[PDB]
Amino acid sequence: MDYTVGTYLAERLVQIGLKHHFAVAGDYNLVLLDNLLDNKNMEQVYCCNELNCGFSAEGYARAKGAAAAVVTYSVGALSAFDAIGGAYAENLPVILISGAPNNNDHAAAHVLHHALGKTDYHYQLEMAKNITAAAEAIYTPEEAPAKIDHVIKTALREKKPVYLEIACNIASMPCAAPGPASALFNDEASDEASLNAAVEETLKFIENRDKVAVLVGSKLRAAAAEEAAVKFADALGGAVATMAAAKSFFPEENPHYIGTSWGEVSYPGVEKTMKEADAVIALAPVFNDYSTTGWTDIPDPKKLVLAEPRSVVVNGIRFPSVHLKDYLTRLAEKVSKKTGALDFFKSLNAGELKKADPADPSAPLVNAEIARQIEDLLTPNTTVIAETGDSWFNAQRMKLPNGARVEYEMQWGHIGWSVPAAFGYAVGAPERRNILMVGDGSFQLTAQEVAQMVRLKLPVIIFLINNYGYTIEVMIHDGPYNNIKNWDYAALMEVFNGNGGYDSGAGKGLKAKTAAELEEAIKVALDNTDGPTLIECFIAREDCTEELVKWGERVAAANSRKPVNKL
Amino acid sequence: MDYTVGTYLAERLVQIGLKHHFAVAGDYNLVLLDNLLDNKNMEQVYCCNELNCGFSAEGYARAKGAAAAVVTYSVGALSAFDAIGGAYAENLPVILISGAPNNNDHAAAHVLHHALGKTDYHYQLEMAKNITAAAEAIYTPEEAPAKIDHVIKTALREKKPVYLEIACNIASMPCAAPGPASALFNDEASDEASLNAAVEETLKFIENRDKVAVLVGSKLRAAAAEEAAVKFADALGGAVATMAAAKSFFPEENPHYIGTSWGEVSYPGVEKTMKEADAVIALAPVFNDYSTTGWTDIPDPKKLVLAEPRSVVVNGIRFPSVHLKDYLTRLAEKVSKKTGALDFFKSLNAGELKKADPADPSAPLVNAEIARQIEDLLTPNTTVIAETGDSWFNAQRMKLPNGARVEYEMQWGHIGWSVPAAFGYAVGAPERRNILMVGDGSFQLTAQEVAQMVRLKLPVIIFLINNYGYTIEVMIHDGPYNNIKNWDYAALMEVFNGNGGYDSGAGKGLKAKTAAELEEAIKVALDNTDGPTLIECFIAREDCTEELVKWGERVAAANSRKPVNKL
Amino acid sequence: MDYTVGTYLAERLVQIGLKHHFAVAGDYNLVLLDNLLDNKNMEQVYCCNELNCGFSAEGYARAKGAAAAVVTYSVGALSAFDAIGGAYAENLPVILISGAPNNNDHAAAHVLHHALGKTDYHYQLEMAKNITAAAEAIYTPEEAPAKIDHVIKTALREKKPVYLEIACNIASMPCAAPGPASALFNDEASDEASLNAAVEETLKFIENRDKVAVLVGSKLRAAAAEEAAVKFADALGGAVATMAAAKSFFPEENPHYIGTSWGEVSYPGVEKTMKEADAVIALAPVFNDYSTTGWTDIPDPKKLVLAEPRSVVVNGIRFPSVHLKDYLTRLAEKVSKKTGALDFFKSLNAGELKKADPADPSAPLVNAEIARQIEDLLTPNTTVIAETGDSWFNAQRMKLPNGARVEYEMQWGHIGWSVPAAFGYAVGAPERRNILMVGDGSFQLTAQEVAQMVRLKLPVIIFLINNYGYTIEVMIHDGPYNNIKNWDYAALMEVFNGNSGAGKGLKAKTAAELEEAIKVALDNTDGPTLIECFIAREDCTEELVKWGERVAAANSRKPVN
Ligand SMILES: Cc1ncc(C[n+]2csc(CCOP(=O)(O)OP(=O)(O)O)c2C)c(N)n1
Ligand SMILES: Cc1ncc(C[n+]2csc(CCOP(=O)(O)OP(=O)(O)O)c2C)c(N)n1
Ligand SMILES: Cc1ncc(C[n+]2csc(CCOP(=O)(O)OP(=O)(O)O)c2C)c(N)n1
Ligand SMILES: [Mg+2]
Ligand SMILES: [Mg+2]
Ligand SMILES: [Mg+2]
Repeated sequence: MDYTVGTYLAERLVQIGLKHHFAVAGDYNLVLLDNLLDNKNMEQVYCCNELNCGFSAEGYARAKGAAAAVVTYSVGALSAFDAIGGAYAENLPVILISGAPNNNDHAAAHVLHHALGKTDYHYQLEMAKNITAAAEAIYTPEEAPAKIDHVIKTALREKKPVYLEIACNIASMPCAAPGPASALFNDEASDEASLNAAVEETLKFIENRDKVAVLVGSKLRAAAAEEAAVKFADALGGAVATMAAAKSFFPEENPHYIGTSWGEVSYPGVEKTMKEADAVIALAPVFNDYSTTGWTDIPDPKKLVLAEPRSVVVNGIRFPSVHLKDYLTRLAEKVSKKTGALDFFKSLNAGELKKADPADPSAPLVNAEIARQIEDLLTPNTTVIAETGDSWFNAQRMKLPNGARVEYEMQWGHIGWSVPAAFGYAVGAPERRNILMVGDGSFQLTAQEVAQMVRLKLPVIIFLINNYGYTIEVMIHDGPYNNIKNWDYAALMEVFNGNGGYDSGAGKGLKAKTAAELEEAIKVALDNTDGPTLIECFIAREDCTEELVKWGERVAAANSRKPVNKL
Repeated sequence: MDYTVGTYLAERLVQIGLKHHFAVAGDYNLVLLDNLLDNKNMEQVYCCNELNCGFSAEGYARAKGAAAAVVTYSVGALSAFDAIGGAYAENLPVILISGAPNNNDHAAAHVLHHALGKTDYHYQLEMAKNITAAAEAIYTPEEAPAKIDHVIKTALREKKPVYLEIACNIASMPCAAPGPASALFNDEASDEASLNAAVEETLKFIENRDKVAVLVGSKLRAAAAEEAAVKFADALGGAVATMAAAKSFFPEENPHYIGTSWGEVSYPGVEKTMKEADAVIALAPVFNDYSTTGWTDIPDPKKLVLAEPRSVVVNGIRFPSVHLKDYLTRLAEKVSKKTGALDFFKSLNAGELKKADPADPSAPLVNAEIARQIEDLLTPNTTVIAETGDSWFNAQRMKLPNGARVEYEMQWGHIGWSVPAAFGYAVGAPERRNILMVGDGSFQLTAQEVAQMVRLKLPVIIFLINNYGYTIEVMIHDGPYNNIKNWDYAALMEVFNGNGGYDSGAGKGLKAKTAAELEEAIKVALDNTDGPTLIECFIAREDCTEELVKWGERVAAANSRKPVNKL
Repeated sequence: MDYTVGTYLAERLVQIGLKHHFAVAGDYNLVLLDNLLDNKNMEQVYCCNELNCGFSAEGYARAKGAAAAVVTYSVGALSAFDAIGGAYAENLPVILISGAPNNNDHAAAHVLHHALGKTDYHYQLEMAKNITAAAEAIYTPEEAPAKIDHVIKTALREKKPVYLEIACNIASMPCAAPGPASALFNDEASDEASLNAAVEETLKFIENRDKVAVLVGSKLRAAAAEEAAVKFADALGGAVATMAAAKSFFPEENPHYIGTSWGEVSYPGVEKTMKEADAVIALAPVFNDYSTTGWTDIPDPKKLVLAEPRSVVVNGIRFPSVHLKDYLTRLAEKVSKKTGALDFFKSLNAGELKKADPADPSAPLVNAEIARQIEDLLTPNTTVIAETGDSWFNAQRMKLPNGARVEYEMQWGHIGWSVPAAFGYAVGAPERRNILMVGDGSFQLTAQEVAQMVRLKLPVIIFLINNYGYTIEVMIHDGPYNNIKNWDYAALMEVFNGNSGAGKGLKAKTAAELEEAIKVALDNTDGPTLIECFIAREDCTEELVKWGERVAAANSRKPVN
């Protein structure tokens, strides 16, 4: 096979496991989209706008491990940067590829469409560098293979997005062919002395600390260490809790799992157990303002073993070049049984998380009953995409059967992420039962991507929580800016179906205002195999989780804290 | 009055003539939105998402001369950058204001929500610098007045957008009060020797060049020179044509106006007249790939007097510090009558632009009949917002009564601009008859802002041209990426009306598939004073202007031209 | 004439008043330098290295108002960027012009010499943006006129440096001709309503505040407001003090001048007078960690009228678009006598700054005796260039006759600035008596530029203070890094003469030898004279010792939490 710039790119994308890429056409990328189309192992999937394109790829990367979005110069790329910064924040290897000017137009005093009106076309690459792990511009075909391979290998190694731009007049130009896929995953092994030392220091730290807790963090999947963490936890026999953003990164039917650790909104018993543990082994955590409940819940530095994806800090020593999967595997082999924290937890009799009983059939639907019927739908083959909003807290409360997944975007927190993310996740994982839980406010930012779920016949079940505005903001600091224009969300499904011809779309929009209506809507949803089903769930503005009220206050307090003295 | 950081900002915004600013709430900006709310001379207007917020402000600036958009850190700002780069490209002073972290969180090793996961919060400011004329971060209240005043004065002087970020814990902090508004508009006068010299060189250039044409450019309004250009044109008595993006920047009922100059898609006679003029006086032009019809129509460097907003290049000499309004005023006083090109044009008998007759009532609607009935609606109090797409060419063909305005975004060309731009323009110019002409493809990127037109009861008349995909791209280079998922656009209006209660919205969605149905829909539209009216106009995919086909080919040719030899 | 990119630039430089520009050749700028040589209204002056080239321009801008430096791509420009940041810090319009790659090598996958080994040639320009007021790359001739005019106007407007790069294959290419010089000096006027209101608010503020002190700041010359400050001071009749970096920006023989304000190292009576004043009118100040003596001396916000070059903050109102020269001119016309702080100062009997009597001729030379003899050299036609180090404090103690200038680089504080800065200043102001006061440590960074003073026959008198290392650092925080390799500094003159040069190098180890050396220096009209003065490491001003401790305490203060 002879390759071109564009087919080289396509082949590399297929080699890292992509079966799809996402795109929005524009004149600087059309020839490149033609070359990408030429690859018989990938589908090209079209999006409504470039933010949504970016977020669709982000969601795909959650299903498949990586993804790619293709956009046009400047007008496409700048909005897509928002999503790419999201991918950086969520440790996902999304490859952003932009069209770019004709290579003759550089340093030529040419003013070009889509650009600033100046004759300088480096600004986009410049901007990209701030929000990616690698960023390259391809101006000539000879430089294409090296630049492509560099950004792909970096994305996969770092679990971060990357940027490529390609001149619009070279995508069909010949270049070298790509070598074997195995080269792209090539990575450092753990330094063996370091691995051994980190594990041994961990044993010397816990030799006389029998109450050991394990804190599962939101970078565990990025480190491909989820399986190793179960092995470690089973050997240790300690208490295992998840940070809020790590929901589903540890099997909840495992007898060592005690629930969520999230400060004053932890599951019952957990906060106590963590306070009175002698050692906390944290596996790939992100400690931020949200995850620490407005800086009120910070791990005790005297007890913390900090095992990150590529380093361990233990017993006052930093060990770089120790991969978490390797650390956990070896530690699982060497560690003795340390059941103390878990014994402490059970002796608490703090009970299980208190959950409401089934609602009466005709009563007004409430937040707690929606959460109950959703929890009832969960299977080992289910993924729930949970938006920023009260849905964060509802999803957190659900008991997951082993195998069920939850997808959160808690580090970036872009409301509206969820709709294109669920689209892209559903493209990538069509075998799964894919459930989207999204608030009305969020939905409005990105709603149009539901039309793509319709176009592709994806059977996503969408729970749209219609509480008439931004209830999480209401619980941080209220004002007129938290009110939104209400829509007939259910009716939007018919809009996306088109001229309404039978072949034009099989989306369904339903309304649920009672428990009985919700039951019946769920039934219709599960039977709709040809398209998405949006269930518009009606509840009161302030009918939210107890957790949200408490977390919201501590967040408003951290954000507003006064400046300290600087002289 | 005692001021705070935030009320200082609000007051400056009011002083430059804003009566509105646009916003999307988020926790890093809520206190700042409260301070901005405290100003009794401005409305705070909420948007669905941050791209749309940015574009709403862009549209407002077309109505009012400047604008402001307020967004949250990182998740809001990065998408809004797309719109801000648009404002830069279209020479509009939009002030982007972002919320930002608590000022205690800098250089503190704190990981914060909405950010990349790192502990460095300068990246947004860095990115902003590439697409603005000034960009400042406010970390302390003492630095607020200077930074605010700097970015505002720069925006107004340069007719370019600017960036401010404000730490979330200082918006209510006291600071100095603002001085008089007059300080903000303070600008250089023309250098008198330069002004005199530029005008005199222009007379010596045209002394023996009697066939003088005037080419009105898309930076004429930015230079506030529209009125001066009429004075000059009337004194000269030459032929005056507009570049495509300068439609409505010169009164079309003026007897010296000959139509559009746009290469092979010029109005009849114009191309000939420009070829055989001896001098072309270009007033604030932008010569780009689109405006030159894929580089096939470049002005003759031997004939060109180049009068830009702040400089004139004439008779081989560059004169900086000569303001276009001043140049035109003085030139109008000194120039003799030079009627030659206009005499040449009339002697062409090239006739007027050929326009179709009224359609039969029941026949399938065609592109040309939509253009006809829209042209029939134009009054001196009308503005037409014309999207990138075939709507560029339809709008170009319309005969404007003096006073009527057309708004184009031809330099940036972000499809979807038009919907939030029309929202913001209609907020700013509610007295006008505001008409939006938008294609189906474009509409899908930003459709949700129609809900804000509903919320605010704005009587915008929207002509949605439903030709089942991206017809302009079809005419550049066709592929599967130009097909889109069709919607029931008309039905979307009921969605935005909400629970459909009488007080919930007065948007109307109508369908037009024949000339008669279009007439009747226009009537209903004009009678709907309480909300927007969307008229979904159905036509064939390839039923487009002749102009688009011709321009599309030359553009595809310029974009794809082969690389030249570099050694 | 027909213009080229290069000659357009040349003409613009001549229009802004340059009679010289400074250069270091390299293959990417040679054509450009030829084009600059076409214009015979300025001379092209060559420098040893690009750091020194930049600082030569910086000192020329002190003498003439603006300057230019020309360097080669990457290897020249990156080091020159330290001088350009320096110019930005010191408010000087220096135009840095770099040669750049052939315009065919952009977006071509070509690796070029002097670059990073990649194929991207935008990095220099991106770097420059961080330290300039404007920065433009010229890749085609048709774009040159607008880019050139934009950076020049910007430099003059903002009083800051700017950056241009010009592709090496386009410098001789035709372009449009430049218009009138007048266009380049077209600044906005003050907003009249704001000017009037700011003056009116100032008159309100001081209505019942008779004890009015005037604090003269280091951005007064950038504001072109020195003459206006004298008019205001003469009308007001209050006490005037200069900030350290503003030495010579106010005539010291004026009866309203009370000396230096600089915290605990102020002239006697000044610190008290400032504390007693009811209003302090600060004229273009820069309040930084050094100028506030480690943040120990900050103006009382309740008494401060802050008149910056382009704005005034007074009575809790900010007034942009008010130019200080105009503010001072108007205020001088309107203000009534406010003598109270000057009465207070006199009433104090604090005395004049105490200064040492002549030393015993044959005793070992001491720092105070060096300062006394230099002070005795000062005339109205004198400029002293004072290096970072104890020379800052010795110069600060000198009583200037009206007309005498001091050049300081206190914001940037790059040791070694003084040598090429004195070279460039002496090229721009050859009529003046130009004295360089420079320490041994500083001298060693940039010494080679004395060879250019020899080449051009500039009669710069150089007092090299040989105190065997970095005393200013000894007095902040001592360690082995303050010791340097000693040189025979006097013998360096002969090296720079070659085997063709009239530099003189002399040694002074007593007061009599210093007296004799200075006579020889004054008689040497054909080249520079370096006088190597030997003093003990710790023989420094008392002021350095006090200010040093305060700086160290500010630098090392603990993180707050
Ligand atoms: C793009 C973006 N803009 C603004 C915000 C700030 N923000 C955080 S949660 C929220 C409200 C979400 O409302 P909804 O989706 O209705 O969920 P609810 O809180 O009502 O449960 C907002 C505006 C954000 N996170 N991202
Ligand atoms: C944000 C953005 N993405 C992609 C493009 C490329 N583009 C230019 S015109 C066009 C099609 C617009 O289609 P429509 O609005 O339906 O107008 P029609 O051409 O059918 O008249 C596209 C995708 C763009 N200009 N801006
Ligand atoms: C380029 C540069 N490097 C390092 C420093 C730090 N520094 C400040 S003063 C000084 C010593 C000055 O030595 P000298 O010129 O001998 O003067 P003295 O202090 O002995 O009077 C140093 C190293 C600096 N200011 N600039
Ligand atoms: Mg909500
Ligand atoms: Mg269309
Ligand atoms: Mg020394």
